[PDB]
Amino acid sequence: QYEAFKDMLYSAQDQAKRYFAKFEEKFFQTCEKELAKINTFYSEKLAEAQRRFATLQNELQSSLDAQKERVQHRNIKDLKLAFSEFYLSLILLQNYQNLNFTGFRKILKKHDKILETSRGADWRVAHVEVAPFYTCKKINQLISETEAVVTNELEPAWTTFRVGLFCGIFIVLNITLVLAAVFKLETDRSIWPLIRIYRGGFLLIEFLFLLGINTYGWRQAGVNHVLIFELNPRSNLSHQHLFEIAGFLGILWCLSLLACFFAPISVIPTYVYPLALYGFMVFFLINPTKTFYYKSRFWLLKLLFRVFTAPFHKVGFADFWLADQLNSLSVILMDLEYMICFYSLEYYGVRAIVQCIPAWLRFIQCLRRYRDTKRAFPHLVNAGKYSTTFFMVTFAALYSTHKERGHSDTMVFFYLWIVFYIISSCYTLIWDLKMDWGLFDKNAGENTFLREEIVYPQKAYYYCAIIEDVILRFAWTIQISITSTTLLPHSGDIIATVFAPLEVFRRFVWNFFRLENEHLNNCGEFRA
Amino acid sequence: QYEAFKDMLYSAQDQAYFAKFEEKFFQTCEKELAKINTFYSEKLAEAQRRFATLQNELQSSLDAQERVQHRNIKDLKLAFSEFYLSLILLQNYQNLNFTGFRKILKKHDKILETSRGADWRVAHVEVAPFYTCKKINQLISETEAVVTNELEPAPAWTTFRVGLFCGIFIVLNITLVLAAVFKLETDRSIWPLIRIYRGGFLLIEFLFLLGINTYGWRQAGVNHVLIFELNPRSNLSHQHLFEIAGFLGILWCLSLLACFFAPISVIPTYVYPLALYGFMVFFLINPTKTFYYKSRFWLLKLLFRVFTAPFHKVGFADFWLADQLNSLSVILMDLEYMICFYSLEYYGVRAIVQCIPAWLRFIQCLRRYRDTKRAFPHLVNAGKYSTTFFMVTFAALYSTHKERGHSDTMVFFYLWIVFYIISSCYTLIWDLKMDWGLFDKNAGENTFLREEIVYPQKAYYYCAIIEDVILRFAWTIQISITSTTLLPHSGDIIATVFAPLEVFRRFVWNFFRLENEHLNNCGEFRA
Repeated sequence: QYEAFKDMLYSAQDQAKRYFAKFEEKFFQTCEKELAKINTFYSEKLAEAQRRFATLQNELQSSLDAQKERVQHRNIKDLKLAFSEFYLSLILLQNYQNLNFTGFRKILKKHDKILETSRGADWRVAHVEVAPFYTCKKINQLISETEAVVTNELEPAWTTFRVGLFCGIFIVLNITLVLAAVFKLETDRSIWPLIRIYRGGFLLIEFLFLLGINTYGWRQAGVNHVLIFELNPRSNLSHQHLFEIAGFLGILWCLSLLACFFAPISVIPTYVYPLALYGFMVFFLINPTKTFYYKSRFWLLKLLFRVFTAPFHKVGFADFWLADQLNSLSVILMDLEYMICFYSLEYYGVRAIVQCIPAWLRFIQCLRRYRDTKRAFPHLVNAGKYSTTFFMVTFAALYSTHKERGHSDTMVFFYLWIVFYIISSCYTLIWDLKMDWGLFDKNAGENTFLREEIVYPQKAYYYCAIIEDVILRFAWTIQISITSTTLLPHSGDIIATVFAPLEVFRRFVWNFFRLENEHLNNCGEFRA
Repeated sequence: QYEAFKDMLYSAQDQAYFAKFEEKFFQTCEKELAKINTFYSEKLAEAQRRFATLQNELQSSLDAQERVQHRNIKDLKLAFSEFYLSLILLQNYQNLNFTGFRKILKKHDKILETSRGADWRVAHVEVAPFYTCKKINQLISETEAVVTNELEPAPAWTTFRVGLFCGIFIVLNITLVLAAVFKLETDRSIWPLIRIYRGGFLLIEFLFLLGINTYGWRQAGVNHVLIFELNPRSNLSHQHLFEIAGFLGILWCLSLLACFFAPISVIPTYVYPLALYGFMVFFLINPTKTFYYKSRFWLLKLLFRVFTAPFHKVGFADFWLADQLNSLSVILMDLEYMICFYSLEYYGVRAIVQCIPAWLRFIQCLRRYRDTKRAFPHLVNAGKYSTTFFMVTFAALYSTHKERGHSDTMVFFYLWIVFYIISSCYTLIWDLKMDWGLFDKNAGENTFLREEIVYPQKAYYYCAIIEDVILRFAWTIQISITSTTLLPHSGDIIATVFAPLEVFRRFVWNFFRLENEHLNNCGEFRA
């Protein structure tokens, strides 16, 4: 009785220590009574489902044994419907469990807000979270069993229109960019090596686009990203939303660049359009209003705030995901730093530290994880894996310094860098192929060099992904070292650019496989 | 028990006598019909009792109209919400069982190769109370109205295509505007060529507006599908018209941009419009079975029928397309100008080719008179459309005599002006009285409207009326001048800026005429 709970809370508030205290026992007693009712009704129906499952399975087994004609054919059709309706019941009970749990959580939160007390959350954790109706996973077990048995034995418009709009405008504007740059760029001076470094928000845009594709892939394959990301099922962000938002940012970026090449109103200088774009982006993200996906924007901002101060807060799954995401999205941070730099002016070493900061964040997050769980494995291995990049980049910078300046110790540091370009790459590759993806499983015979259970349709996906990741991991390390400007005056600003999109591509594939593994296996002990 | 009847039929076929089985089959059919009829009635009676109770509770709650009252309103909202669901379930029960009797009985006919199943359906099922009883719909409507007053699908892929084409089209239009404004360093005779090739653009604008017509018709309640008799089960939703229009738009914009810019020099400037007008017809005339082969084939058949109207019977679709082509004469003039110019680079047959849609429509009306023999409202209509003939002829004669300078130019000017006014008046009154049905005597509350009204706000009628009044004058003057009286340079611009306005006029005219044809049978095309 959620609504009547709310009515009681409002009546107590309006009818207002002894008064509040006496009211406190009453609602808890009401909460206890409702909890028992839900617990009882849950247990009875759950028991009924188990009996029905047994009866259906025996009937299915008996029908199959005779099969191993018309009377049999009708029975199979009858059985399929019986499991179909039965499957619906399990979902209903499965939904039943969530709604009551949500109501308890939400209503007890309101009592806390109204009475400005923490007793509600305490009662929730003491009673509701431990209640059999919530702690009983047999509903999921039954659902999975029914799905497997059936599969084996028996067998918004406006948003989409907006997505189409933005995608079409983006493609046409992109063709416009290509034509203009090829033809209407009558500037032989140092113009490429500036816009070429404004390849910032572009990487962000394509990253969002690939993220939308990731969402679609997880949805279609079956991996439920909503549970692992601790997102509520009632406000899920379909891949269409990511697509439209990516298209919108793309339109903004492309209008900015196109204006930059051409000559809009002369009163406006050419060096403000990138500033306008990047200011509009940040304002849109930090829009304090309640429009334009305020829920999702607030959630993302809270995630970022937690992530950038990882050592203090507990590490959730989203924390780890965003940290690894930013790990490959370092070039964006480097570009932002360079932005600030030459605008303030137009290795003092800030380059390297800003480049490696994502690695620092992930490493310290892993340290916090280890401190909280207090188990060396696998956390210490991650600490080493993410500190190797620190060591590699610092050695790269020092080698650059000595080689340019002239010190004969340059060779030693060259050797150091080349070894840390392998002893680092190898750890990354082996980890992504063994734990984050879980492949090379001993207990996998039919799937060859895969895991025992597979979700995605064709194994060719896994086989090609392995080799592409192998070839591109070394590219990540070499590119991140190069961006530390070893010397590479002019051939480096181009290779880093042409590889950053490849980095995001690798992150796209890695997202697929990491979430697949987590959905099937635990690897990272983040649940339970 | 549909599956049971199917099994009985299959067993009878396999065990094949038939006369005895037919008696058993129909007897079982009757028993099920009685069961369905009885269950429907008691549920319907229960629903009627529930509605009165809830309505009584709502009225009592409304009459007293704090927390107690607020609680009741929420409960009543829920009570009506669940109550509404019950009617839908009962409505579906009615729909499903009737379908089952219909689909089972046809199987009985097919399997036994007899027509007795359809006869039994008509005799028993189609007269059963559970089917004829419309009280379910009345209760549904009453509940909807009560809730709203007192208490308060296109495929994804096609929608995405519509969005993509719309975005590309808007960007291309922006690009053309900027290019013409800035990068047009040609002060020679270029405007009076692309301007007069403002053709297929008019067709695309018409298609876009027609998609809007489809959307509005579907939303209002007017069923364009029945009155167009276009494969009732099938349908071309407004999304499809939108996407096809967007595709033609992308083609048109690309062609004009190429003409403005300088693509590969080997290809000359004068061929891109040829390419566009060839591609459009090829897509329209494609023999293959893709890219809307059904709809394109239907449109081709309609065009062939209408262009040879005097031989064929006149259905509504012929009428509608003839009236559409009446307004879209500018495209025909543009096509004629294109053919003549490409052949050469008042013979002024342009006048004929301009009036020929009127010839089509007028002879079609005559056919509608020879097959029904009732003059009004046809002969009058024939005169309406022959006014176009006479007006254009007088305009051409006046042009010729002004060029020659005979001492009769002023008198012919006066005569052509008088005939202009009379033709405009007659077409206006015809549009306002018959094609729309407004100024109905039996309409008191609706003021100068028809007795019933479909569209939500009368304001749209009250405005479109004056829009038509002011724009019919424009159509007549545009067609008159388009006969190039003298108007050396001041004419080709007004015709161009008015042709889209003509399409807009025809758009609103389509709204109103189909709205009228639904309610009334002013166009005697049914029954």
